[PDB]
Amino acid sequence: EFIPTNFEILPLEKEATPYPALIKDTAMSKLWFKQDDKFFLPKANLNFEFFSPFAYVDPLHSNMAYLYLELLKDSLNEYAYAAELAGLSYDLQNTIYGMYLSVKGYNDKQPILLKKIIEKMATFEIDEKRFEIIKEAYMRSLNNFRAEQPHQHAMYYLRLLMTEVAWTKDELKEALDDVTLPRLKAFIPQLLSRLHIEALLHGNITKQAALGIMQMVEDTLIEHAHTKPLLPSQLVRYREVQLPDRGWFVYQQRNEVHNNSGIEIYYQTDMQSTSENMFLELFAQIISEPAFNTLRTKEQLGYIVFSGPRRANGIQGLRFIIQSEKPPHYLESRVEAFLITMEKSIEDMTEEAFQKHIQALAIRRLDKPKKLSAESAKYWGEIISQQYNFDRDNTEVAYLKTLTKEDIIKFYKEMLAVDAPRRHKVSVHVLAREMSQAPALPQPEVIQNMTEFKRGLPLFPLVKPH
Amino acid sequence: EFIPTNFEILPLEKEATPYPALIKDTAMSKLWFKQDDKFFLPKANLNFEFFSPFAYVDPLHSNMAYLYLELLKDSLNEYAYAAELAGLSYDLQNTIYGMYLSVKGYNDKQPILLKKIIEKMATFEIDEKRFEIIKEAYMRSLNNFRAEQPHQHAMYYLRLLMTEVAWTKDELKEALDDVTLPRLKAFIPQLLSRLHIEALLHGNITKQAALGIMQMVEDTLIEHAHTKPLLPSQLVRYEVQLPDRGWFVYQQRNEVHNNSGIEIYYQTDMQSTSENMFLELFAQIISEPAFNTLRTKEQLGYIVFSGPRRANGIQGLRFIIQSEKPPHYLESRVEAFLITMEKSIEDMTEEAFQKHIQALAIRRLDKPKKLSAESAKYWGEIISQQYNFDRDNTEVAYLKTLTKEDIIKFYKEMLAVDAPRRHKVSVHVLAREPEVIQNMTEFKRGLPLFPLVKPH
Repeated sequence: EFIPTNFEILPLEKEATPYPALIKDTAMSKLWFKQDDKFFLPKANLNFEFFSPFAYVDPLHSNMAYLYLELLKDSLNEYAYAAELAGLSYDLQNTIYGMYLSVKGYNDKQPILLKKIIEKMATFEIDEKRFEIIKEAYMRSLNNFRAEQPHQHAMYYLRLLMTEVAWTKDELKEALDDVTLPRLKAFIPQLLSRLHIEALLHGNITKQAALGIMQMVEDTLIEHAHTKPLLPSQLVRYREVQLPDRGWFVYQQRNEVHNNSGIEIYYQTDMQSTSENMFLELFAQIISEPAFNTLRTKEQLGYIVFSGPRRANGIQGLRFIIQSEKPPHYLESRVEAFLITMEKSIEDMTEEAFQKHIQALAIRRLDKPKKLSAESAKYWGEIISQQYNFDRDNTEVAYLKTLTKEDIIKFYKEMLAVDAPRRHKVSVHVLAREMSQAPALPQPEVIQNMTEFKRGLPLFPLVKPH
Repeated sequence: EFIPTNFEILPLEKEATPYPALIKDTAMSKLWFKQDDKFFLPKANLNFEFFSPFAYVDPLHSNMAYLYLELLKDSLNEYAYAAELAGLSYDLQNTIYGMYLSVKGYNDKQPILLKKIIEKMATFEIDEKRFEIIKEAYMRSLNNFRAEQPHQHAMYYLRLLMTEVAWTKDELKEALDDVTLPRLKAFIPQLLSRLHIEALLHGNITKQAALGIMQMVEDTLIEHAHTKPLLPSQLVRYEVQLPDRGWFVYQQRNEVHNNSGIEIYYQTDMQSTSENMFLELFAQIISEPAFNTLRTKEQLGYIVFSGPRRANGIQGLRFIIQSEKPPHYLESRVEAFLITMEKSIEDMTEEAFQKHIQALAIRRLDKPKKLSAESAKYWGEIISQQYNFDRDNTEVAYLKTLTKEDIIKFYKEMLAVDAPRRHKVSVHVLAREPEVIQNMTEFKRGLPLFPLVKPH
């Protein structure tokens, strides 16, 4: 049971800052917490950082850690049934950085069960049959994936063609052929040998108790396996690749089962600066309603048609989760027809189209939280991109006050055109199971050695900091 | 166990190429192969790299690999005194990519002896305390490493700020406390289950016998520890993007030596035939007026030197200068010599131009002397994966294309004070006692990176 009656709403201190602040920082600690204002709730929601370098280095050890988390969160759920049944949810989630931890819920037993979870995942024991059955279950799950939907597997190539490295399912499939339990079983404390944990906290709790809870969990883990602090010289992030400034490249993927031919486009404006956010979103909104009016509705190229944003490596962009049975080059020509449509529509965006358009994106943008976790996921998105300007949305409003009609001339010429000298266009064909003005397009290449493809190209700058 | 007896030399067959040829490539093996046409000597020298992803793992894994090879080469040396007594030598050396193997001497019984070497380093037992003495010895060595020369530490800067990532000696310092013997003793089969060996063979040697020898050796390797191959993207490579005009520097005061170190670096590019003769000719064309005035006339310190950088398949420009001076003061002197060459090259007429490009030619022009020197240049061809064995005549013919105006084109685009390709950067070292660089984290925080070189 563990006493949930301690629900008295804590009044905010003299330290009244409008956001979670870096209230505790050491070589191990980095602590972030503001409490409830719009809700005044007994719950609290929690967001927790894990990093290991080993979580990006091997398909073998990734499968290891993946199934490790599987049998692990599998285990204490027999305990945690009643507690989360007592309205105390939590999350263990694989990332490319490592795992992901997040806890939500009432202030019944939060530091206590918190500590129980920390100790439990800190020291855990393994059964060989349960090991091998979990192994075989996800083994049969692996080769299930080889026939996904073209838009789903297209999203896989989306996550695959926008990174530093991502190991394939074939990389995983040869890798499970040699897996033993003593291997990862010895490897796990080597796996967890050095970490930094950043803690995002929120709700009906105390600053000084949050300091003690942070010191608690770090001292607990040092007690377990003496996980030493990480290095700033090894906390690395990975970049998105630079095109040869007009070279747009593409390749094809003949599907096996589905006779629809998939294709999806992507672009690179710049970082989330003042200008480019509203550029991409407002542009996304002006390819929402007239394009939904025209291409999907008026042309009916196919059933699966999408047009929307795509944020990779802390860089936004523009995706089109569109699937039909067309010649994809012909469908590109349709796309180019839509680009000429937008060419005519630059001046044809009137005063009213602009005003309704900016106010609808503003209402899209402006939204107070309805949950204590609603803003927290978005804050977590700033966290995983290391941003922390929690009023950069106010900066977004200030730039939404700043776009002119002349800007989209400026945005089109060097960025959006075909003769665009700063053109960063991406497309990929995903072919089938069997598969009014034509501009002078430069013939793109075929992409065979993806290793040699992404081998020689540059990358993108990080932040002049805030 | 071995004496060389094959000295009746084997004549050169149908293969009419004068170079190391890639005759075999599997998922594990890749055999660039040559036979002897110059000197007809019964020695055969061997070159083998041991790439591993486990290279950049830790400063702990650095010392693992390092001290592993160290004691490892020390251990079989107890076996290898008959070979040392035979005068038939070898090499084991680490890389920031992995390890390196050389085998040298006569072509008779190198495969079988080599197989013994491979088998013993694969099946190797570990002594506890002997290792501890070695551990403490390299500990005291790293303790001594903080008291080394600023020019030696300047070359350490050359390996330092010119990568994607490295480890520091302080990182190396605390991690020696973390060393246990079962850690690496269990990490060796962790190590040896996946790494790479590219094969290079050269000598009075046949083809199919060499195929069988290399296949035998890798078969033994897979027999013991089952070394599974890599992905080609798993052979990835480590350099800092510039703003291309802004000049950057930091100081790191010395502890022991009272002299101050300084150097200004300039990356041009890859080793394109353009940038090769740019760098070489420009470096040597400033070298002799430097010998005229800065070294001889000024006499600031004795350790004053200028040279090129050739690493990562990437060119560079160095100035080995160690002397206790005020920093900006010596900066202004080097700047003054930049002005000196700016006028002096324009002052150099066609005569010294032609004699000096002839000097660079005869620098470049030298006949083979042994397999070792050509093989060292071959190894440089290997490590950046370029193999251009006939860039000699090519870069010479390119050298003929450079005029007095052509080098001015090389000046003002890149080397002017307002040049947009001003690749200017420095590192200060103080005594034993623009803008500033905040952090090395800030040094590698906000950056693009480079296109990579097409391999061969």
